[PDB]
Order: sequence, then structure tokens, then C-alpha cells
Amino acid sequence: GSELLLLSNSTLPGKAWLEHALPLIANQLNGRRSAVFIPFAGVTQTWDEYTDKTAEVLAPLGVNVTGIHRVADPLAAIEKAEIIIVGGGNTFQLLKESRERGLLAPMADRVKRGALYIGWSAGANLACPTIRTTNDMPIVDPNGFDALDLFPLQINPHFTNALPEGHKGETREQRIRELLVVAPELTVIGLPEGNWIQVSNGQAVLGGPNTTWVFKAGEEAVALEAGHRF
Amino acid sequence: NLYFQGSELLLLSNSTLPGKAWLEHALPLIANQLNGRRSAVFIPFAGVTQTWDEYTDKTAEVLAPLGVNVTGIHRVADPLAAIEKAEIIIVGGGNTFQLLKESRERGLLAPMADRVKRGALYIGWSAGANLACPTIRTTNDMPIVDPNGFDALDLFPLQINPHFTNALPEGHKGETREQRIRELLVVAPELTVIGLPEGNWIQVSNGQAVLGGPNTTWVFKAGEEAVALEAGHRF
Ligand SMILES: N[C@@H](CC(=O)O)C(=O)O
Ligand SMILES: N[C@@H](CC(=O)O)C(=O)O
Repeated sequence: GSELLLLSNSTLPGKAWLEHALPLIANQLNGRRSAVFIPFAGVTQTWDEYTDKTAEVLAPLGVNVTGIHRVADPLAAIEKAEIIIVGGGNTFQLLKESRERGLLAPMADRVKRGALYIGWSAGANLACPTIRTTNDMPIVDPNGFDALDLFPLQINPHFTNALPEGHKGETREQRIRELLVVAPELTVIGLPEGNWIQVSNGQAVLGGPNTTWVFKAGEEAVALEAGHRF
Repeated sequence: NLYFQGSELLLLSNSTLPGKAWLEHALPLIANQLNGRRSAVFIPFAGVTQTWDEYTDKTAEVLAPLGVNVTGIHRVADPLAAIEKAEIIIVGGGNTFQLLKESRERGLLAPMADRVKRGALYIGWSAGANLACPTIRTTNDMPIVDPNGFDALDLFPLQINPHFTNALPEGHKGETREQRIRELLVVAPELTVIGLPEGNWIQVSNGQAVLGGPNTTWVFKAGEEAVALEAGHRF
């Protein structure tokens, strides 16, 4: 009963920021226009700049964006929002700010009550039960890895198993396999750049041109393509 | 500009060089720093995909020719007594979050740090190098378990980012390693982050922290361009 758009990344090569998301958002708005933007993943630019950038790219769709860090009453803003938009950046800072501000439960409840959730990269991580499949560096302690729990599977965004020539560090699959040792019940979706998962009208639909990989404990990786229904 | 460092540390970026055996490049470094020490306790908790028993036996085997006797801290009767009596503390690579979580849950963090401060030799590679720093905030590992805090041993005052490379797979739009480090420098502007490439190490001995290894090391500080360093540099 949730409406989610979970994107692996913001920008396709040679395209504008969020350009590929616009038609997906347009088809899922269903008349919604009022959005609150959660900017807390952003580190290297101000949350004001991040909000203004998001407002600009979505304006042609008729969406009005308000930055949650600028409103007097963030709980009321989330309550009245039709759309909750969570930007990419550092997933640990995103979760830490969201938890410290008491926004996790309100955001999840608002989405469960029919609001559209749009998140890319770190914003896709936050939709999962935990952030345990983020690729980000732990620059701040979020005081727990539990997240919004709007999507039941773990998403690993920006998925690629490639490494620089001669690198001896863990592959992405090796990192994921370690998670499957400690949490053997999990399903991990390796969502490559350019892909997304759209949850709408009772179906979780895989989208994007590249191959998606599913990892489960003790099972070989399974390749999926656009149109798969979870 | 570090002041006199009174600990004996060997902090390796990684375990295995291309075309070499596991820890082969570390053996001469360990041998030349032992200074007569023989008794080592191994901290295996970073290991996920193999048992800590297998990890310990592997470490014991590779170090036996150096005269080092290895016991795994997970199977001693009294881990606090084992650390107190150990001459060498060896912390293996693996997942840094699990390493820190087990070390904290078992109450070993302070005993390990205190024993090293009391003259024990500390050897760590990869996750074991992260653990020597004030925090694990520069690990490259996935947060598969919650360590209940990112504070670590605080034996080495600067942050090490091991396996350092700024390269990305063809066409990848994710963050570069330097971009991830620059974000840490926003939230923690006082930090120095050492981008320690594979094949390199930092050896703290006789009061000096000395860079080692054939590859270029990069130092990141807030608002400053990355600084290239080479073997022999004193931090
Ligand atoms: N840091 C990434 C998310 C991830 O890779 O976990 C982003 O938001 O772009
Ligand atoms: N996981 C790495 C450590 C790191 O890259 O942070 C290792 O132990 O080999």
C-alpha cells in the first residue's frame, strides 16, 4: 500500500541531474504537488542550496518543494506533505539527523498513510529496514542502523562488482556476502547505476536498462532485468 | 609534526601484494620490529567468512618461522590475563565494524590499548590498522553490524584510510575515495586522513611514525590540496 520511487543514483552519464527520474515521478504523482525535502545526506553543499536545486528540477512537474530544515515545525510539515523527497549524500549523516530530529517515525507513518516517497542513493538506503548495505564511509555515528523500513529488502545502490586494476580490496559481492553471514535471512538487491525500484499500486517493479543482482545466503547471485516484480 | 610517539606499532594497509603470499611483505617488517618478543595474542574478530579458529591457525602458521607463538584471544580461558601477559597484539583484517563490535562487547578495547601503551608491540593490517586509530571513521567497510560507537584503540593519533585508491570503475558515478574523505573533513575539520595505498604501511618505532612501502601516500586535511608522500616520511 506504499508509493515509493527508489533510485540507485541521481544522474545518468551525459544527462542532467535527476533528468531520468522526472518521467517516473510525473507518472506517479497522481495529482500530488506538495513536497517536503529531506536534505540531511548533503555534506559538501548547504542544505539550502540542495533544497533550491531540488525545487528547480521538480518545478516543471508542478511540485512545490519545502526544505524540512527551514520550517518552524518539521513534524507538521511532514504531516501535511503529499511527497517526501530524500536526497543522496552520506547515508550516515542522513540517518543521524533524521533520528536526532525525531523524523523517522513521522516520515514512515506519513508514507504508510499514502504520501509518495522519492529517494535516490542515500535516500534509497533510508527506505530499507536498515542502512547496512550503504557504500558510504561512517563519518558520523547515527546511533543505530535501523531506518524507515518502507521497503522490505536491502538495497545496495551504485552496484558494481568491478574494481580498479590490481586492487586487492573486497569486491562489492564479497562485502555483501559478509552481511549475509551475520544476517542470513536478508535479501540484498545490487541495484546498479541507472536503475530504480518503483513501488506503486501494490507492485514493486524493477526499472532501468542495466542488470540487477539479487544476493541471498548460500545462493549464487541472480540476474534480474527491468520489469521484474518483487 | 607529531610529537614523540611512545608505542611500537606496525600498521599495514593490506595483507597481500600482487604475486606474493599472504602477509609475505609483512614478515621482514615484523621480524625487524620484534626486538626479542615471541608471545602474541591474535584478535580475529574482523574475520567473517572463515572461522576465527581457521584465521588464528593461519596467522600462527605464517608467523611461526619468525619465532612468534600465536594464541587466539577467542579461545583463551582469561582474555584479560592473556592480553596482560602478551608481548605482541596482532589484529587481522576483515570487516572493521565486526572487529570493533566484538572488541567492545568483550571489554578488550581498553586492555588492548593499555597493554600496548605499556610496551607491547601492536601489529595490525587493514581493519587492524583502522582499529589502531582514534576512530574507525575512515574504514572502507560496509556497516554490517553496529559497533556501538566508532571510537577505537587511539594508539595512532591520525586517521588511516587503508587500501587507498582514488580510481573508480569505468563510468562509475559514485563518490571517489577523496570525495568520501572530504566529507569527513567537513564534519571533522580537525582531522588528518592518511590515504595509505595497498603495499604500504606505517611503522611507529623508537618514537617516530615512519611511512613505508613503494607506492605514493596521500594526506588529506580540511581545505588543503592532497599531499603526496613517499617512504621514509616522518609524520
Ligand atoms: N553515498 C551514496 C549512497 C550509497 O552508495 O550508499 C549516494 O547517496 O549517492
Ligand atoms: N576491509 C578492509 C579494511 C578497510 O578497507 O577499511 C580489510 O580489512 O582488508
